[PDB]
Amino acid sequence: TVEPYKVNLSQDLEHQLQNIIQELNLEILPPPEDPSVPVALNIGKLPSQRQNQVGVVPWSPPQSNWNPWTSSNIDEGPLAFATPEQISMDLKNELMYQLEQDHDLQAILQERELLPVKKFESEILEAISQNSVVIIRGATGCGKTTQVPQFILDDFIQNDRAAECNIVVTQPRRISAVSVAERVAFERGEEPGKSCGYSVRFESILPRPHASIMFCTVGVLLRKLEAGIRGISHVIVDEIHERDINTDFLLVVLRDVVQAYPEVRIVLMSATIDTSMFCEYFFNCPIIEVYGRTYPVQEYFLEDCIQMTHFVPPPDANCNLICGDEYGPETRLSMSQLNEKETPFELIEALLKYIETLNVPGAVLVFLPGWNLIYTMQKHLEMNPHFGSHRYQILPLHSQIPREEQRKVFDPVPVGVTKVILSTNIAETSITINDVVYVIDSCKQKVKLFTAHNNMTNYATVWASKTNLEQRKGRAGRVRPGFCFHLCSRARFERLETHMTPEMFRTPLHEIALSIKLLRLGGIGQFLAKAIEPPPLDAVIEAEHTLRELDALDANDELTPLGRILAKLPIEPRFGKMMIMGCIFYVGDAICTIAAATCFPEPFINEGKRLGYIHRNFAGNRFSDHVALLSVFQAWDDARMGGEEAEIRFCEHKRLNMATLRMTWEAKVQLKEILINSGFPEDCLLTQVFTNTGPDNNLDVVISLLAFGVYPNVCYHKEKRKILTTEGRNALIHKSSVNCPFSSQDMKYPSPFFVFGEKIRTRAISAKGMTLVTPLQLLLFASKKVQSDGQIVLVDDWIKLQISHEAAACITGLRAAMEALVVEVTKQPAIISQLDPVNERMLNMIRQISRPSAAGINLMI
Ligand SMILES: Nc1ncnc2c1ncn2[C@@H]1O[C@H](COP(=O)(O)OP(=O)(O)O)[C@@H](O)[C@H]1O
Ligand SMILES: CCn1nc(C(=O)Nc2cccc(NS(C)(=O)=O)c2)cc1C
Ligand SMILES: [Mg+2]
Repeated sequence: TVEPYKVNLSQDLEHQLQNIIQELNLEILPPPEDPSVPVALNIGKLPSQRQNQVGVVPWSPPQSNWNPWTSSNIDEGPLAFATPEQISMDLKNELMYQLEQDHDLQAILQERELLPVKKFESEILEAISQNSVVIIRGATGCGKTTQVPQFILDDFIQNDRAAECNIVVTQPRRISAVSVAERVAFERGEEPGKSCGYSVRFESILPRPHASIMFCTVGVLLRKLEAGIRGISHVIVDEIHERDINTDFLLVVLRDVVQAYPEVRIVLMSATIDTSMFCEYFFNCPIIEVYGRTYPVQEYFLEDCIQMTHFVPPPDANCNLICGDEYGPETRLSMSQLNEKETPFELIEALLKYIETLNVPGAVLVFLPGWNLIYTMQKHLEMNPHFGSHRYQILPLHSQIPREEQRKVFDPVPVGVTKVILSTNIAETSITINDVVYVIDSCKQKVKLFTAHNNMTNYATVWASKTNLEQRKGRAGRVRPGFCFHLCSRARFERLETHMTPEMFRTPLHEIALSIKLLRLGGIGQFLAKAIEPPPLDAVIEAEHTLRELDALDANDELTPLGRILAKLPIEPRFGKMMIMGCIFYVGDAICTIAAATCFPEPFINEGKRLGYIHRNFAGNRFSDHVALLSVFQAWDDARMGGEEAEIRFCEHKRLNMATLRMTWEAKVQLKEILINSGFPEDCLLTQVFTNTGPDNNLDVVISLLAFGVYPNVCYHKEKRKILTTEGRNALIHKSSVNCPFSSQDMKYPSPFFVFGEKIRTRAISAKGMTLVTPLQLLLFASKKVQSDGQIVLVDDWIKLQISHEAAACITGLRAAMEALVVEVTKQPAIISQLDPVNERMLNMIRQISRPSAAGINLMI
């Protein structure tokens, strides 16, 4: 229930808009006969592709003249025209001397031989040599991840077959691929570069071309499969029990490879779960069990956690209201006062003080869901002097901090000092800490539930499974009889699911859909039906629909020249098309910069409620987080000119996370590299200088293209922090955003329209990373449906605009004209440098309506 926002654009512009759509051969659809029935201004996009069938990804064993990682030959170098025998012998002789000379490596080998998996080495190597596929089931902390790959390599080194061994290991997470590669490197007295290289998204330290272990993510591997798995002996799919969507999709591919090429060796590695599902899938492959030192863990629940602490809190069916009558009268009362949706931060402090009163030295492992709640818990404790450097050592563990800090969890602490690890679900199965005796469990999980109908990326904190709680408890009993503190009532444990819902059921498939087509694996639905647990129908339909809109797929659901580029780009297909459109407007670098910076957390550091002057000053008068992001990036790139220390002193002074800006940059260069290879010229991807205050037409175009990329994320500002969503529901501007004002203040915007990055609903709807746009930019790129009565126009059944019917039908025309050019450009990206004279004015007219002045707006007020 809002007024129609008027648009005071010049008559000069209206002529120019009408002039070009006439030249483009696009008639304006006339006003309706009566205003009660509106007519849509939406123009349908302006070929018969051959039907695909069943096809398996090809395989070939390791060679002596082939580098499997670079996927090319070895003409130059010492291992160029070497014999398989010369190599295998040299690689052994190299290892023989290293094991005798280095005494600090002998000390490391002596630790490797104590790990439970060691005694099974004989069985594992035998199982793999005989059977194509094998499952290596076993408890977390036995060393199946770190050792099994080495055993397989050493078995080929020591037996003089080292030239016939190249191992691929597929970790589900990003940090796990690096962490393990850096660990397995140290365990051979080397650095990653030599024998144990890695390759994650926008970061890779490739191994040597023979007798090597590549620790990559599944997504990285799938993108490099265009050719096929050429020059690889073993494929170790690690942490299958996590049920990562890409892991599940990979197992569908590998099953086809085992069937057609039974010489290859797959090695699935699972935790203590029901592996019968995977076993059956891979033709009842052997399940090599792995066990060792275990300890009985005395697990407690919220009833017991208030019983032995005498705790009292501050001022579906709620399970805290239920309580055993056997438990104390006050215990039952204290618990019922506590909310279930918020994790009890005060109770955790009381449990750390109970651990003290036992007088049994050991480290504490606190399982929280998000960094937001880990950063919360860390503050709470360090505010209390009792938890000081002399007495306590608190260490945060999540996949978004320096690897230096992630390694400090393993470092033994001074005697008397307690080590409390505020970790995520990373320390559940993927990695094991050795010092842990006591374990506190929130019994919560941070899952990315994406609904398509309203584009809601809800990071909901939902309850964990019985399998989660069972394996979180397991971490306690590795050193001694530990204690596990579950922060959920004995009633709530009953109303938990046996297992978690696999990602395959509750994730979008449009990224996997492209991969299927790119790898020529046939039909999207046809393939995904063969998955160990196929995805829901509606998710496949959604994915297929989502891709046909982008023109990534045709009517026959075959890969278009456009879609092929999107499949080769490791980003959201929509942000992939945005980048291509950037290359046409010669702002490709600026757009690549933005696209990249969505793969890492905002480089801005939090220092209170809202950002200070220094952080806001990057935003300028554009009222855009994305322009602030380019502004810091431009200012940071100039701070690198004066060497490495000048870079750090800038980052320090400006309160920026240097680690991010470098990873964001390295990503941008790789995004550029793929567009170049796809055909796009160098001249449209040059680091063009701009200003975030003065009139800049190139920056106007970047905000326009940005509106395209984030759609359907767009909102209307009413007052203060309150904004209206697409569905017509109220929402809050994120406290992080520059457009967020000070507590109870009036921010005066020259336009109420804002496209944004993430739509989050933790409690209420919060719009993060926002960018101001004009009514013209809204109609052009940030809207699909546009109806008109003659005076008013309706944009996706919300936001009414009192604007000329013609101008609206012209702007909606430019979109369809632009859409058509994207198709023509993707057939041959070279044509960007010499576009049609008619099409060069079409882009100039988009550049025109992109300007603030085009909607009668002046930012310098
Ligand atoms: N970075 C590391 N620092 C110290 N110990 C480590 C590290 N990585 C692994 N370990 C040790 O290796 C053993 C288990 O290794 P891992 O391969 O992660 O086990 P699994 O995959 O079977 O759970 C444990 O003793 C653990 O402490
Ligand atoms: C070209 C340099 N480069 N290489 C990689 C990479 O990770 N390659 C890789 C990964 C896993 C397996 C294989 N081999 S395969 C497909 O199974 O044949 C190859 C990343 C970068 C930048
Ligand atoms: Mg593991």
